[PDB]
Amino acid sequence: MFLINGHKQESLAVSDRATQFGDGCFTTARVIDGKVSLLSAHIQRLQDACQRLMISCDFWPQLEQEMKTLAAEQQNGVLKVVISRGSGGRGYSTLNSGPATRILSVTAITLALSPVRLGRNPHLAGIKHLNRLEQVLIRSHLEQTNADEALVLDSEGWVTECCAANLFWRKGNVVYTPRLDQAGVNGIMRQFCIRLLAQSSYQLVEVQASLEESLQADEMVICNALMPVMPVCACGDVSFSSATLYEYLAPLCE
Ligand SMILES: *Cc1c(COP(=O)(O)O)cnc(C)c1O
Repeated sequence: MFLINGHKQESLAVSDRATQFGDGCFTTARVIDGKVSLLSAHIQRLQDACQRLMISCDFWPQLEQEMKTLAAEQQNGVLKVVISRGSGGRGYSTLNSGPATRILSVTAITLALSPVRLGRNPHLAGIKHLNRLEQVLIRSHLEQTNADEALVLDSEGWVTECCAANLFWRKGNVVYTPRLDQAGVNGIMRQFCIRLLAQSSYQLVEVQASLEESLQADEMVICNALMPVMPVCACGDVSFSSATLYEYLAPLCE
């Protein structure tokens, strides 16, 4: 069951650029009691991803309605949305391509350092685009360990995020998160936690830190739209004691 361009479809044209070059973006949302959590955030993250990938579309009002009706049906689960540049275009060229495709579907902690480092590219940073082959490789290595998630670094060694979640770590009253201007996805839950931490008593800083710098934290917290927050017990050969920040934002995140 897929809703593609306003009607149920099981298959998609092979010529679609999402299939050809993973040319597009996507978002995975939590559905609770027939409602999409942070619906507005999901639509806004789709618009910015479309903006930087130069994908022009105006079906936002129609897309919103569809997410809401699909969420009312599913009641409890996950809602996935994919937007691609559509068919067409000569080779890698965007010329004569379009119109854009929309696809919807609904469905019902220890860290290990990842041996796979994320490439650096400002033009693709932050965007939840479809080129997630680095995440597929990281996941494969992660499964060779007994960890639940992975600590992923930059090609230069900077702590960036996890495989499918963002990272926060804190010492005292200061909370830290890696700047996502060169790599990683700027999560919706990440941005939501930043809003909470900003108005709160904790101090929040967006840093560029090495592994050793982050391993000196009193606590570490993992996040994404589906968890939505998870407490971290260890990161390889370094155990964590408190879960204060986690106890703080968790009720506020759910
Ligand atoms: C989707 C994603 C996240 C989390 O995004 P949220 O919008 O907060 O759910 C984190 N890392 C990667 C690589 C992702 O694809």
